[PDB]
Amino acid sequence: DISTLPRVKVDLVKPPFVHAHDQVAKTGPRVVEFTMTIEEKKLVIDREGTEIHAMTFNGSVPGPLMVVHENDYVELRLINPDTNTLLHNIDFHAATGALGGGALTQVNPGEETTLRFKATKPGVFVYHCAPEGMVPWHVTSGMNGAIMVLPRDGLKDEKGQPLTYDKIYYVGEQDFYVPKDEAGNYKKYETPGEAYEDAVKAMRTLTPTHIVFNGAVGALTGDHALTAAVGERVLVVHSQANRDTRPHLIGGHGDYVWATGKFRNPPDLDQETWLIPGGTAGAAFYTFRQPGVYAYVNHNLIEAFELGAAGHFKVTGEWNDDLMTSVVKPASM
Amino acid sequence: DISTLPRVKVDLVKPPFVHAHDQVAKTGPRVVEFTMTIEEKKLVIDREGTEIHAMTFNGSVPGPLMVVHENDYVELRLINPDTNTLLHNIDFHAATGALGGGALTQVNPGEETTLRFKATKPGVFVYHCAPEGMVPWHVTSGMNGAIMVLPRDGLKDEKGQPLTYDKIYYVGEQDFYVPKDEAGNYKKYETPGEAYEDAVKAMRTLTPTHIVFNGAVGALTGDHALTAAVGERVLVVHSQANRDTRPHLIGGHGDYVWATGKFRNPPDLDQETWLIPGGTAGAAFYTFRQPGVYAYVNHNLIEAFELGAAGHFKVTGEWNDDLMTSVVKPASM
Amino acid sequence: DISTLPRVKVDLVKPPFVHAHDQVAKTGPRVVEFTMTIEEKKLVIDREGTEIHAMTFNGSVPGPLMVVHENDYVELRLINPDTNTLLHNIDFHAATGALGGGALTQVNPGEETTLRFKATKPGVFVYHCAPEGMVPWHVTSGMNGAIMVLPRDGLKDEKGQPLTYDKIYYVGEQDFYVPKDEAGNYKKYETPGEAYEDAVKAMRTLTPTHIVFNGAVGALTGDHALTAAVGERVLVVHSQANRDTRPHLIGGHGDYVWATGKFRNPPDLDQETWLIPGGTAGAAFYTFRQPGVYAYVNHNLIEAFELGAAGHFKVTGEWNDDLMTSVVKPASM
Ligand SMILES: O=N[O-]
Ligand SMILES: O=N[O-]
Ligand SMILES: O=N[O-]
Ligand SMILES: O=N[O-]
Ligand SMILES: O=N[O-]
Ligand SMILES: O=N[O-]
Ligand SMILES: O=N[O-]
Ligand SMILES: O=N[O-]
Ligand SMILES: O=N[O-]
Ligand SMILES: [Cu+2]
Ligand SMILES: [Cu+2]
Ligand SMILES: [Cu+2]
Ligand SMILES: [Cu+2]
Ligand SMILES: [Cu+2]
Ligand SMILES: [Cu+2]
Repeated sequence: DISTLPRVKVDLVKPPFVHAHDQVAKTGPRVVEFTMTIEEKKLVIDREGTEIHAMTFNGSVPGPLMVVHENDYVELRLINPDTNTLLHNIDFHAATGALGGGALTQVNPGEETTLRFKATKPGVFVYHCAPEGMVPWHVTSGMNGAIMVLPRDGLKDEKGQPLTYDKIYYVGEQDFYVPKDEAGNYKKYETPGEAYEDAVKAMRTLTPTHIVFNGAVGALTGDHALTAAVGERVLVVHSQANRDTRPHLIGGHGDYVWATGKFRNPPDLDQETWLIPGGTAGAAFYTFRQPGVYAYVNHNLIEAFELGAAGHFKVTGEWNDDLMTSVVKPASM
Repeated sequence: DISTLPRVKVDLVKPPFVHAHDQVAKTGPRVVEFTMTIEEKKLVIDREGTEIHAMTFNGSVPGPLMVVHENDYVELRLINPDTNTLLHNIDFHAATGALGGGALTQVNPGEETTLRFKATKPGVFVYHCAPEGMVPWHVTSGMNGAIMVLPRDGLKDEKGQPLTYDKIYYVGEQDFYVPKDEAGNYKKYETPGEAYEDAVKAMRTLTPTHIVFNGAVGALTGDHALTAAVGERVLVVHSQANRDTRPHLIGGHGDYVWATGKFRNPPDLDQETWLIPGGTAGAAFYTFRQPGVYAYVNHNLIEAFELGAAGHFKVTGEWNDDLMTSVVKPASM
Repeated sequence: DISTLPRVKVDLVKPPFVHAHDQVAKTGPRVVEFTMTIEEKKLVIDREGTEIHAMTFNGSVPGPLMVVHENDYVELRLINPDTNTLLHNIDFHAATGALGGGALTQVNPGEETTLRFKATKPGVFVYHCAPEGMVPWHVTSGMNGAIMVLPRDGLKDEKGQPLTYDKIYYVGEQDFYVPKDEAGNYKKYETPGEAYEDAVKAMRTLTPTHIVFNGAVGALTGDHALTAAVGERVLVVHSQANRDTRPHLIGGHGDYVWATGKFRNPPDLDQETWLIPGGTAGAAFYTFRQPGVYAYVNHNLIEAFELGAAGHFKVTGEWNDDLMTSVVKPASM
């Protein structure tokens, strides 16, 4: 009887931050209640000021990271306000049946729905909108996020000993396909319906115009750079709902990586770069050993540095000259 | 002495079905005899009626799945009838030496050949045509399939206990490169030779015009949807001879996955989506837990829903409300 | 005290060859001294005579393979002669801190620098130039290589028993983006600065014009084919600093593969084809069992046979008819 289980309500937070949770489950299985409100909105995605009509869960690209434990039930209230124009739904890759919930959650503007599913498999998983006939358009307009289903006894290393993270961040990587004309300029559209065919044509090139973290070029830089201290253990959850990516921490490693994101498997050790296939979430654990600026990138470096898939960590602490040093600084002989 | 071994003749079946076989070997090592007849033919590949000159093993795209056991010998009689126009051969990724057999199997129209090789490594493997100088053209015109070399004691899980499948299907995913003009219309050609340079130019874009399962958009839908019952254990073998893919069962999982298809390795557990690199076959095992329609897709969703890489499962049985339920059906408040 | 450790100087060799080293460490931890001189030079990259302005470490594409043992220190003297025009640096994926050394190694023409880092993680790793603001241009102009950090007790199999290679080769795979005009002809440029914007535009297509091994179409063929004898154990280290690749030995296998290149992990067994993500080095171990010509390719076969990512092995020794034989040679019935 699900009615006999504890209920807990979670208020979600904006990526790259993650709602408060416990790694090791302090209660028995629970029904965990989430609410998301769909927001269609204009978003500026690059330094040039290119503005798209984005489709979002909870006002952000990506949608927020949900965190539960294995064999919890997820109960999502999904609200489509009448200020929106399109039909939406949600498909959880964590869920079993009914197209991941998509068949049960179709909401027109002015409607809401509540879905419950049992999180039977531990791992990080993508969720995304998937309305019949228009799936890639919604996903590539930003309507995707992730859910983490932790093992009830938390994460474990390749030998089965505990791994505990001190901080967690969620990086959602988004491929956008802004339509271009013969000259190569971005085309502009008045209504979603007038945009649709050109959006399909742009998608069929399989060549994104932008590939960004947290919804825009430079979103995870400057005042919004990720932070850590030397010695801290950081988990970075990374998703890509549509297209392969290959994350890399410039100056660091993935000490333990679940590249395809599923915690019953042993992690890969000491990775430089890891492949997260399109339609997947992955997770990487790293202990910082040096201070300074790190770049966190998709290591197709054109995708990173020309198309947008690059963010920064600012790390505080002591410099270790045993690990790295300048022996002779750049100079003319 | 190979002449002292049992011989068995197999008659192949059209994908996505697979010839009858035993998972656990009921005889000692055998010579397993297969015959394939090459057929060059017109094929309609999409709903628009786009027709290509396809190159096939046994009349289908993909070619049929061959199944043997580790350390069996495969003896293939390959027939190129005089109704065909081109030179063909075959390269087995399962085989050792002579370019996988390609150096030994070159047949002009009106010729045949018989190759024997020892299947020394267990796994699912690609086979494809590979005539010197024209390899990608033949492979991307459909001339590829797969072979499964089962361990003699069948499949095993990550802990070494038996995994037995109830049903098996073979999904071959094909990237086509139909030449386009400046306007973006598909060009049409009278002879293979007149097509060749434009085919090469289209291939060099690295952007497929179509990506399909079982030879056409929608081939694994409707009356030809895959089927299962709740509780059945299904193995899906998936190959891609030329280009990476990332299969996903919408509403399900890969419970046990050999993403790069080789059975001496432990399977990955609980996958949402798995990467099968171009030039590889993989295999995924799933036990259905919910009825209804599932979509089986390449989770580049543009590739799936715009370019063709999507099929369906129709699953019969009981709905489990513990696993998933609509709490409040879509409605206006 | 690092000053108390042995020092050894290594003189590097041109790929695909590798400097002499010992698999199992015969000394304690050492400081291993390398020197590289940057050379900007014209290179002919294809059979058509297309000539680019290449940027190289030590005069080659890829840069040379460096080999050390876990917890050795790498001390690199990097020289940028005044005959060069651009600013360069180096980022080691093996290193920890300061953008892999990139923040500490910026050298203008006429300058040099010496970096030291501790090789704390065993595996094969990419190194590449990464000057702020111009990273992908330098990497995709050839300025990348790899470093192998061997475990001190050498390589081990999936069960922890020793694997010893008899020969080692280094294959660097390079994606080039030669700018094209409306007609599709390669554009030509007088100075690096006049080339830059068109280089960026060409990179943003995400469609390489050339994908080559050892710096040119056909570089690892003919008189420069790789060689082995039947029974020899060969390690092939393969890197791709920017773009995914999927190596395959046509007629063979990867007996033991570290696809993402990190030796604390067990190898994948019996691979047909393996995915090395962009920004990664991998390693594959194979024991040759048949003589003849093998092709070693990226198994996107368009990338291999149209764009250049194909080389040869010439293997000497006895033919094994048990493994493969022609039963009936091609003939007309
Ligand atoms: O929603 N993609 O970050
Ligand atoms: O930031 N992408 O053009
Ligand atoms: O870094 N002092 O030459
Ligand atoms: O032959 N490709 O499915
Ligand atoms: O179905 N592909 O255009
Ligand atoms: O689903 N009943 O509101
Ligand atoms: O430098 N790439 O082989
Ligand atoms: O060899 N590439 O065009
Ligand atoms: O190969 N002799 O027919
Ligand atoms: Cu939507
Ligand atoms: Cu999905
Ligand atoms: Cu053929
Ligand atoms: Cu092949
Ligand atoms: Cu440089
Ligand atoms: Cu890098």
